This record gives sequence, structure tokens and C-alpha cells, in this order.
Amino acid sequence: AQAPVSVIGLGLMGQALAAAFLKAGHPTTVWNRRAAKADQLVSEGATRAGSVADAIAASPLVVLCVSDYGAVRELLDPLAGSLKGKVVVNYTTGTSTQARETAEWAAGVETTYLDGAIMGPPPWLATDRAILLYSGPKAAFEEHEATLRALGAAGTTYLDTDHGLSALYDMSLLGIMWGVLNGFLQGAALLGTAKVKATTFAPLANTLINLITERVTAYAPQIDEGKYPAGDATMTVHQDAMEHLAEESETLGISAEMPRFFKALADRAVADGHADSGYAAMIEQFRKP
Amino acid sequence: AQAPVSVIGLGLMGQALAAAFLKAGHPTTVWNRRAAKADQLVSEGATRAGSVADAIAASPLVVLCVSDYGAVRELLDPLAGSLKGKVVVNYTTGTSTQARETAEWAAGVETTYLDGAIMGPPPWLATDRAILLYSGPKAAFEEHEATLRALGAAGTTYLDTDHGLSALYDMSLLGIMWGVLNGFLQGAALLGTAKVKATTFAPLANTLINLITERVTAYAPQIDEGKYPAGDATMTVHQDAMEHLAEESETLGISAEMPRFFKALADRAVADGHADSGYAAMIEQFRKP
Repeated sequence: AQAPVSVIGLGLMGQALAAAFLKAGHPTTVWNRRAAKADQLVSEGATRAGSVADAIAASPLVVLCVSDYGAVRELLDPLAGSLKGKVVVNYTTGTSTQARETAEWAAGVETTYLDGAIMGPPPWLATDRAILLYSGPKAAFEEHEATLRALGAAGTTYLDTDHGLSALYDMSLLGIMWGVLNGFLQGAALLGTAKVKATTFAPLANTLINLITERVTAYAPQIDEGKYPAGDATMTVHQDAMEHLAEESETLGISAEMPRFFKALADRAVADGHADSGYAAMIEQFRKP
Repeated sequence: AQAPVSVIGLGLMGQALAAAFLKAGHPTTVWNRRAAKADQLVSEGATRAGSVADAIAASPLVVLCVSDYGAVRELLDPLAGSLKGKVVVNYTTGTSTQARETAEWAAGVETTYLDGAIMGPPPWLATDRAILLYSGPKAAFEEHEATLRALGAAGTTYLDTDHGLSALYDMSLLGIMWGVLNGFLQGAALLGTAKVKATTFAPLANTLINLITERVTAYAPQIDEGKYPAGDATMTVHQDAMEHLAEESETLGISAEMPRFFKALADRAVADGHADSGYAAMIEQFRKP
């Protein structure tokens, strides 16, 4: 109690946010375009705001989670005068550029605005797996740190004052997640041709995912120094193995699109004269517009 | 000791394999097309064979690890009669088909053949992080399991009698490594634009890579069931986030090829009517030639 919060936007991630605040004993007011998306929470103790104004007026902490920043502007523009003395935390997925622009607007209507990024599925909220990054005024963050930590004590992390940093980190970590899921999906498509079940491949795949973190830590400084030694394998070795994965995919009858794509990037790596460097030299390829 | 082993092919992974046998006290004989690449091993207590013939005779367990299955045929075929009373272990990277064609050739010459797959960089061998998959006659694996353990006791696994299973599992795991690494490189390029040094982003990435295994575990049964519910995020939400990552990359002057490629697969999913399914539905896109 004594710390009301309003969640504007009741999607899957929004609902999880309102639930976390409710369970944590915070007076939680919710609002969503489709009112039906707020019934469960209201029946569980949440206060249903009839309008965006009702939600904004219910608490000093206003949490935003909608589809796009376009929906963010549409909801925040008509109340630029109603945000006096409040703090706005926006968990909506967007680009760093969109984050800074909404900050500019916020800075103009004299209101505290925090840009937040939720890293992972809604089920991770209010669990040990929850990771939430914040960017903006460090003061406002600390004012509500107790309230914010209801969504994940250990995972809460204040980034800095640059409002776009949260979105940037959000985008960078998302590429990692899709890279893992797609890699796993490509591997599961293969072993399925041998009547191997995805569940059977899941533990082995996860063992390898966890271990590769070691290589991740190894290539990190090489990306910083600009020197890419080939202590584990040369780009040519990678290129060859990528060709085997491509060829194996076409043979077994599954998509070889991703293998071809990976081998294409290795082509340019060796094309740039990095055939005898470690995979870290791939950073140059990803820096090319 | 008491278990002499021969290692044919002394590149990076062959040198590490031999170095493990030597470190475990095995009388280790090495051979490489280029002799100089074995001088380091001889000064450390390894015996250099002048020819493949000497190496084959030197030990009852012959471990191969060369540039490709093309060289395995080049070196094995001339020794069809000299392979009696011996066990050949081929750690070369190749397709499931190649591992079978090689496995069938061995049956003709009445030699014991085990198709081995080494998961991870060379330096993981002889540590708790080494993953080594074996395919073939169980009796052969059981009879030389102690010798093979020198490269990794916790990773030494027997897959079954299908010799290509190793190459398959190998191939499947290769995709996961490039996905994680490429995803990490993509994010490193993004955060690099904001002067975020890679070693500062590595630990965070490693936290997500570790976490995402939970999502891998969740999708595994949906893949085997053919039902892809959207409890975390629908294909639509995945789609919108990929576009943002794509716009973000282009805005920051880096490569949007991987993001735009990730979105293409997602669009194909929505094109097949999976806009309301979870990401496990993309398995159908990887099953498409």
C-alpha cells in the first residue's frame, strides 16, 4: 500500500505488469483500449480506470506498455498538462531514436519520464529470470525503486540518463534471442528427419548454449582491441563447416536458407582478408551498413 | 599408458586431441601431411610417424581428424588390409551422409569404425566443458571408452549404431553456435555505436543466453506436438520487434541483413496463418526446402 501505480496498456506484458504490482500490495489501476482485457485483473482486486485520464489521475506512477511508440504518443499527447508531478515509465518496445524523442516531448511538458525495457517473456516477470533496464533521471528511478523492484528485484538495473539506452539494449539482446531460437529450430528441423524429438535435442542444445557463453566472453575483448586471433578455429574452418551444414540441410530436405546466410557472411569475412582470423573478425561484417 | 593411440591430422583440433592423449599418459603417435605442425607435440613426448602406415601400425586405436571426409578417403582407402585388429575413430566434420558412406566402406574392409563429433573449440578438450559424441558399434565404444575419456569424461557420449547420427547432431549444434555468436556480434555492433565496449555487454548477453534456454525448453514439446500456443508472445509481437531491430540497425548505420532476414522468416510464418501462434511455429519455416 501507500504506493499506487497505474498500468496503461493491458496486453500480455501489460497484464503481467499489473499482476506483479497487485500481488506486491500496490493499489493498481489498469486501463486498456478493449475494456474486456482488464476484467481478470479487476476481479482480482485491480481498479479499472474508465479512461486514460482516470488511470493517469489514480497514481503518481504511470506505467506504459503498448504495441508501438506511435500508440505511446497518441495516449500521452492529449494529457501533456495532466502529467505534473508524476513519473512515466514506458516499457513499450521501440528504437533508441523513438525513446529519445518521447523524452524530448516529456522534457517539454515538464514531466519525469523513464524508458524501460523488459527482456524476456511475461512469465519471467516477478521471478528470478526477470530483467528490466531503465534509462533517464536517476533520481526518479530511486524514488520508485521499491515499487519498480516488485517486477523483479535482482533483475532491475538502472542504465543511465540517455533515454535511448534502454531501447538500444533491448534491441541488442533481442538479436541474441532470435539467433538462439532460430539456431535451435534449424537444429531441431534436422534431427527430426531422423525421427529425433525436439525434446530429446533440447537438453543437448541447452548444454551447448550455456557453454558458448565462454566463447562469447572470449571474443568480446577481441572485438574491442580489433585483433582477431584464431585460437579456436580460423574463418576458413567456420566457412567449411557452414558449407557442410548448408549441404546437410538441402540433402535432408529442410530449409538451408539460414546456413546459406551464415556462409555468405563468412564469405565476406574471408573476402576482407580474414580467412585465418577467429570468428571475432565477423564484427566487421555486422558493422557494414 | 598401456593404451597406445594414433592421431592422424594435426591441425588445431587434431593437435588438441593428441595433446589430451599425451597428457593422460597415452603413448601417442602423431602424423600430419605437413611435418612441422607436429614438432611442438614431439618435444612434449609424442612420437612422430613418418607415414600414415607407421601411424596405423603404431597403435590399435587410430583417431582421425582431417580437413574433410575427402581426405579421410584419401588416407584410409589405401589401408584396407592394414586395418585389421584396429579401431578407427573419425572426428572429422561432415554430413550425416558422408559419415555413413565412410561407415559402410569400413564394414567392407572389416574394420571397426566410430564416427565422432567434437562440439566446441579445441581448448575445451580434456576439461569439464568438452562435448564428444560417438556413433557406431557400442562394443567398440565401450572397449575404448577410458582412452576416449582423456578428451573429456563428462562429454564422452555414445549416440547409437547409426554412424551419421554424430554428424547430424554435430550439424544441428553448429547452427546454434553461429546463431548465438552472430546475435552477439549484431548486438555488439549496435551497442558499439553508443560507445558500449563489447566486454561490458558480454556478461549481460551471457545472462540472456542462459535465460533463453528456458524458452528453448518450453518450445521443445510444442515442436513435437505440432501445436504452437502463444502464451508468451504471438508471431505478431515477434514480427513487430524484428522490424524495430531492423529499423534500429539501419538508423545506426550498421547491418540490417540479419534482422531483415529474421523478419522474412517471421513474415513467412504469418503468411502461413501463424500470426497468433508462438515462436515454436517457425519450425515449419525451417522444414521448407
